[PDB]
Formats: sequence, structure tokens, C-alpha cells
Amino acid sequence: GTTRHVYDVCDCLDTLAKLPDDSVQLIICDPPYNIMLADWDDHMDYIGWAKRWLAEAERVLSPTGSIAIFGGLQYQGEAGSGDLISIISHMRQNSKMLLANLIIWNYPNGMSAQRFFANRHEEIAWFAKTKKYFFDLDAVREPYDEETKAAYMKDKRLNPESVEKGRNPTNVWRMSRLNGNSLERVGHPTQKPAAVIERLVRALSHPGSTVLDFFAGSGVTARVAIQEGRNSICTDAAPVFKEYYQKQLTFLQRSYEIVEGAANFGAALQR
Ligand SMILES: Nc1ncnc2c1ncn2[C@@H]1O[C@H](CSCC[C@H](N)C(=O)O)[C@@H](O)[C@H]1O
Ligand SMILES: [Cl-]
Ligand SMILES: [Cl-]
Repeated sequence: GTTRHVYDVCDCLDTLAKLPDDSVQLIICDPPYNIMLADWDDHMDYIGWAKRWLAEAERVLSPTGSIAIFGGLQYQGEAGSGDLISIISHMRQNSKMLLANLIIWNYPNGMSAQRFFANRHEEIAWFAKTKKYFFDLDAVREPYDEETKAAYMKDKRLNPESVEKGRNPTNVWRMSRLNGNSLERVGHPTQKPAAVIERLVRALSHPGSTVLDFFAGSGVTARVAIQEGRNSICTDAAPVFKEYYQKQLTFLQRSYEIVEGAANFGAALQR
């Protein structure tokens, strides 16, 4: 009943290259949306660079696996950059994966704007490797209060089972981002709130399966994986990632084993 979690500082392609085909159940992907100066030696645009890990991501996913890709739809056209649409368009043309849902993360607060509608959303593209993708809706249903539940149980037109299990969360999630006073905050500039990752982990992966994140950033995926009983592999190219990861652990003050080093990826792949 003990889960395994491996972490290390690596480039995404180097991590993927060490993972065998169909060995991962879920991938959390919140990638940078611009290439680096040196990348111009081999590419002419963002997708040219991104196509490599997107292909590798699909390769390591199991037949029942899925990948959630975070991104926006505000790309302006700057060379070397792109957004979630650049990725989706590429996938429609070159991948057999299915777009099972385009989730809208609608957050409450943000900056104001005088010349346009203030931005209050970012997206999550959920891609499934095949039609046999795993999905656990009941694990993420939102229960009605005892009052609403009662009013529905009296309505013979409605199914009692559905009422008791709760409502489908829908593909529009109203969840707030982390603020400067959040207890989760480890220092990463774009740290994602555990709440959003949790819903993905619960709905798109089963207990004891492997969750992979090669742009781990703050290491939030490992914390969620540990909490939900999943195994995990988290890597990020930034040396500071190790610090964030260790910090995530302190939040966990349960049976799990932490292992450093890409050479040990296997520990987290074992079912
Ligand atoms: N080649 C690479 N391999 C692995 N990780 C990389 C990488 N290039 C960047 N990263 C890491 O990926 C993470 C991206 S955070 C991006 C958040 C959000 N998508 C946004 O655009 O604001 C960072 O932690 C960064 O260190
Ligand atoms: Cl959708
Ligand atoms: Cl993060």
C-alpha cells in the first residue's frame, strides 16, 4: 500500500527518453510557452520544439492513459512562442490522441483592464491516448447540500443514485489561484494550486498508477500524488526544483517512499 515517488533535475526529453512505452497512466503538463535563445539553432517556432516532447509524452502513456496540458489562448504571435492553441492545432494534425475535454479554469481574482475584458481564465486540454481512457467521475462529483439532496429525492422524475453521488463538476472549474499568503506557496512564480491538480489526478488516474510531470515546477504533482495514493515521477530542468520538492514534502509533515535520481525512475513505474 506504499507509493513510490522519484524526482530529479532534468531536461524533459532526457527524462522521457528513460521511460518505456505505455508505462505511465497520467501526465500533468504545464509547459513554458516560449523557446530559449539557444533553441533557435534547431527550430523556427515554438511547436517545432514542443512537438518532440508531445510525441514522447504520448509514447510513454498507457492505452488507458491521459495527459492534461495547461495553457492560455492569448498568444500574440511573437516568434519562438505560442499557446495552448498552437499545441492543439498541432495535435489535430499529427496525433491520434483524442481531445476528451477542453477545461476552463475560471479564477475569481486578477488584474483589472481598461481596454478589454479582464482576464479570468486559463485552459486545460485533456488528451486521452485512446478511447479506452480511464475516467473516475464519481471521485470528483460535487455533492449537493442536505437540503438540495432532499428536494431531488422527492422528485420521482430524477434518479436517486445520481442525486446521492453528486453532480458532474462540468468542464468549467471555478477555482482560485494561490495568493502570496497561501500555505502551499514554495516560491515558484507560477505555482499551481493543489486543488486543480487533485481533481485531475482523481479523475484521470487510478490508485497505485503512475503520474508523470516533466515540467514539475513547484513539485505540486508529487504532493498530490502522495496524498491520493498514486506513484509519481517529477522532473524539472531548474536546479531550484529540488528545494521546492523538499518543501512540498514538509507540507506532508500514509505510506510513501521518496527516491532521488532519474536512475531510479523504475521505482515509481512498478504498479
Ligand atoms: N527543457 C525543459 N525541461 C524540463 N523542464 C523545463 C524545461 N524548460 C523549462 N522547464 C521548466 O518548466 C516549468 C514551466 S512553469 C510554466 C507555467 C505556465 N505554463 C506559464 O507559461 O506561465 C518551469 O519550472 C521550468 O523550470
Ligand atoms: Cl469540452
Ligand atoms: Cl507548479
